[PDB]
Amino acid sequence: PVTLNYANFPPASTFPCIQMEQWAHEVRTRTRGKVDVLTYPGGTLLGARNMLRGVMSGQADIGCISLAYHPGVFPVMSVFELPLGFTSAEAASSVLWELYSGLRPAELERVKVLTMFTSAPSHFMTVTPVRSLRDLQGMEIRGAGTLSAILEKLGATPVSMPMPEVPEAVQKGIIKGLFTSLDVMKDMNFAEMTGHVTRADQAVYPFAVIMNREAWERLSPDVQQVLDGLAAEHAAWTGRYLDAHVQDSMRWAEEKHGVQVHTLPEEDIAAMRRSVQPLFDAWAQRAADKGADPDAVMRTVDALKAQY
Ligand SMILES: N[C@H](Cc1c[nH]c2ccccc12)C(=O)O
Repeated sequence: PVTLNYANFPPASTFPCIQMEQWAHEVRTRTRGKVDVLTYPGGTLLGARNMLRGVMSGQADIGCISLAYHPGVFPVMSVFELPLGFTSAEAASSVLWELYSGLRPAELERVKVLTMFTSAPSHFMTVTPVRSLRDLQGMEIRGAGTLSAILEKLGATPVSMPMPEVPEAVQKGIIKGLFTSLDVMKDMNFAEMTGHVTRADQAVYPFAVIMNREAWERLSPDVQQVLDGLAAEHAAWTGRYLDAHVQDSMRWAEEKHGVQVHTLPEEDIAAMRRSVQPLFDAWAQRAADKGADPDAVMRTVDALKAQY
């Protein structure tokens, strides 16, 4: 029997810890107890910042990284931080995994990728009402990676930071809101601090579950087939779980914390998407500079959406 330590950064109630426990449960069952997983939520073994270098060094066998936290490190997979028009985490998670499977880009070659998934589409959660793009001008809003670049294009003032830091940051006025999926309203009780939600339907945050290469290779071939066997299935399961939970989280925020929901005029939606168009070209150029083929990646994303 082997035991793998699985490091995670956010609290146990958030969906990246929920999916980790479900994955562990499937591993235990399909390997008939030949593999066990000891999980460490809340940064008790590795936090957001040292997660990648701590999995690669062996301080943890398995870890969960939010790709948007590591700008310039993932030139190919960061395409998934651009607005690709996904409305569900299930479809996004599934396409992300299939894209990774077919490309196996070199940026992730020093680790073994066990599975991937994404958040749901991002929205604005603010302390003060955002009813139009004008209200957003100058406003300090939390994002990370390309979601920050989207905020800047909209005229907001992006402040980049990992999730576990955001509550204190809101609570003390350093930021006026955040740009992400609405599950955090409940799971991290942002419904108490940010009383306003504005629909944006924007890019998702992509994640990878990563494993130390040596640890992966000391596993028997049949255990390895079980874990690879779980990859696509779990990507879909996570997105599915998250799409339902967003609905629950939001019903709970509205009818037990008075959260007000807003929607942008049709001309603001139009203008906002024109503003962000140039992020696709800046993404392609950064990718091309690091040796990847942005044309094939975009071709592949297109084909996989036409199919999920
Ligand atoms: N805000 C993004 C993605 C995200 C959405 N929900 C959670 C919950 C816990 C951690 C991250 C996220 C991010 O910071 O990665």
